[PDB]
Amino acid sequence: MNFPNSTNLPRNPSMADYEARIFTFGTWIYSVNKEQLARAGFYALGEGDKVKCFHCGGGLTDWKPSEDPWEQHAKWYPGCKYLLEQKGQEYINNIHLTHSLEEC
Ligand SMILES: C[C@@H]1CN(CC(=O)N2CC(C)(C)c3ncc(Cc4ccccc4)cc32)[C@@H](C(=O)N2CCOCC2)C[NH2+]1
Ligand code: NA
Ligand SMILES: [Zn+2]
Repeated sequence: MNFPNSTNLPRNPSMADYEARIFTFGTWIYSVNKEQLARAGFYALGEGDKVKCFHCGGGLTDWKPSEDPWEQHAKWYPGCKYLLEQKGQEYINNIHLTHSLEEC
């Protein structure tokens, strides 16, 4: 509902540290791995498996075990500068092509 942050500055700098993001999950019952989530820049909101990226502020939910944090981050928040710093544009293009092709 809010626009995604495409600047090089994090929307939520309180969640910029991996350890800070890790704390937000607590006991995590969900199919997708919390450390893998925190590495993809995601922190938990405390309602179901709702996560937000610390940098773009981009929010995701209803994590199937087939869904990957970095892939979902790229699918839904392609303009995220954190995503770009960590993964690079070669990775990001693959994800886009793969999912844009996945539709068939
Ligand atoms: C891990 C994947 C994510 N999918 C996309 C998803 O989660 N998106 C896409 C988008 C950007 C339109 C969206 N906007 C709002 C919410 C809620 C929200 C609000 C603040 C914080 C976190 C979550 C979620 C969401 C899931 C997906 O395909 N979904 C179909 C649509 O409804 C959500 C599930 C499947 N799992
Ligand atoms: Na929790
Ligand atoms: Zn992001």
